[PDB]
Amino acid sequence: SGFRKMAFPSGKVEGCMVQVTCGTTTLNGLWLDDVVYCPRHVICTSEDMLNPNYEDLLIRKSNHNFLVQAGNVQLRVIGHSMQNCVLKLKVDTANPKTPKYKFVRIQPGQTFSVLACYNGSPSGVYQCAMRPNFTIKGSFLNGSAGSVGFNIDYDCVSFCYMHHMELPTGVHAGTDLEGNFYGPFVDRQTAQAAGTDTTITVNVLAWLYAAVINGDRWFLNRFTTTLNDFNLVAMKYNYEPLTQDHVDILGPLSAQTGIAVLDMCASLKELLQNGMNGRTILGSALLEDEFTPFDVVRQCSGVTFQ
Amino acid sequence: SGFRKMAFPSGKVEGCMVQVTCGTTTLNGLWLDDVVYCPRHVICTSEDMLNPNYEDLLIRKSNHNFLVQAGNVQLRVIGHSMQNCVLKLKVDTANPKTPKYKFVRIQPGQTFSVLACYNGSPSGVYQCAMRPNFTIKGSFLNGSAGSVGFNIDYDCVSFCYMHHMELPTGVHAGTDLEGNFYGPFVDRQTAQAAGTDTTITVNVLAWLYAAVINGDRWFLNRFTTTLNDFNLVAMKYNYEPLTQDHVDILGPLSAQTGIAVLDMCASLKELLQNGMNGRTILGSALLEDEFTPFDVVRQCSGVTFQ
Repeated sequence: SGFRKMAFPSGKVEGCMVQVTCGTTTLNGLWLDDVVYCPRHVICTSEDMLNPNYEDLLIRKSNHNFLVQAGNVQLRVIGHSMQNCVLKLKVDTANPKTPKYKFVRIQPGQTFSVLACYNGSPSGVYQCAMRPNFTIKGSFLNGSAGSVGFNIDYDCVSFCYMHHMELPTGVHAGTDLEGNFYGPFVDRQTAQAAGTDTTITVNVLAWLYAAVINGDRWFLNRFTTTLNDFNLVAMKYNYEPLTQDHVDILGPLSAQTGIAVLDMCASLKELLQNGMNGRTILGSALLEDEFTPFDVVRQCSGVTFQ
Repeated sequence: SGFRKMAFPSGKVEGCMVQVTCGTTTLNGLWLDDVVYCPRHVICTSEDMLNPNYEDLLIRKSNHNFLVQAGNVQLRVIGHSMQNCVLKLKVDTANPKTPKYKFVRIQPGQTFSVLACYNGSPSGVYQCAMRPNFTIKGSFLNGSAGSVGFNIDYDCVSFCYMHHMELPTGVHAGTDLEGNFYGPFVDRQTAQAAGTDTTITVNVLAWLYAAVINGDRWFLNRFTTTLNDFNLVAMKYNYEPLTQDHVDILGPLSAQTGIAVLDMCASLKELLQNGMNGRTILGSALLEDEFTPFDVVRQCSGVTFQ
């Protein structure tokens, strides 16, 4: 028993972290097979960030300008190319520690683990959610770019995020492993602002099901609702709309607990309109939106009577 | 910027997890050098589990009764002995993945990362605190016994916890790596109950310093306080008394932020008496006590590990 924000074991990803240096700029790279992936702003100086012409800066650099280090070993760069906002450095050696992996682009609301790194070395691991405004509420300092977000499926590592930068509100922006930013952000020093952040409704519902499994049922009511009706109320409280794919995803929890998804939507609707009145849910005064239905399922391990 | 419950990278510990089977009982073991450490209740059956005579059960078992597996490889057990509540199985092979390690006994208030395992395989990693009542508020299911807790400093893994069981309130009990339980608990099915839990004051102060570093400063006040005056208020809110050793421990953060410890104590005193009035600290409506002063330094300075 017990629920916790759990990250995946980081071992498979730690064996892929390298340090990439270009001039005086150092950040983290990801060594998979004979390729090192890293943010393209490694080729920039502080002055270049004001409006960098990346094609032009890359053209002026050669393989010898990249210093890739994997511990006390230098990796010889054989080729280099840019794919969107990521730099790919072909090295002469294939990483012997390369796990089974794939690159995936995640949707807002989905979670992943972050292995925060500095100088090619891991500092810590934590669980994050991709926000509806395409930012992440992470913990990153200068030198953390190149750090990746991932999930593990059996023994396959799915890389879904590479860190690039921090927005003025203290949230983080990055790309998938194909170099494409999540959201409307650019790797240029300009005034950028994240859109209005919204609550991940499907995860609040999953968390209300976790509370029901753990014995917290004060918020439950004998009422039901209709999908569009709920979405109109939720929209007013800055909650994301609940799609039919979200309802399908909540199916296993709904079946186990015997509480239909739309009955839980009516309980959430009452909570939004009346508040919690000093009461808590799972030892929390606020509704949690970074705990997915999958986490609730795998941590409960309950049976579904039919 | 940002502040998260951050676990240590688990890679070094993943290379030490093995599966230990004795009869029909299977749990996790810790393979360091030529020794496998695991809870002694692996030698028990469901019937033994009420009031087991461990000495007698161990006496009636031989090395051939233990099946130790490290992936698709069986490890030969050469010897076996009991040290308090842990079984030590000497194997014929030294773990080639043994990191630099030491066994430590931690104090209440201290945090560590838990690598939750099932059948010798890591499932997830999270950060825990040893509560003042010697329980941990973890996330464990049947088969998680033998999962360990650890901290890292420089390149040395300090193992401080091995999981054994769950108490009737849903909290968890375990031992240090010398087999001694944290708290007044025993490894059998008897009436056991955790004592009254309290808030780890020195950790709440460490977390208020983390908030200040991240620019969340609304709670700061012009008032200062005396130590006994603070303890007289904190005691009423079920907070642990702040000792002079705690003030000394908060010294580096106090110097790093320019805010005296007793100045922060007066801010906490106001927060306890008036509440947060709808405001949050580091996105939290409740005061967090599972970050020590070094957990804050480690994260906000970007300390990395081997």
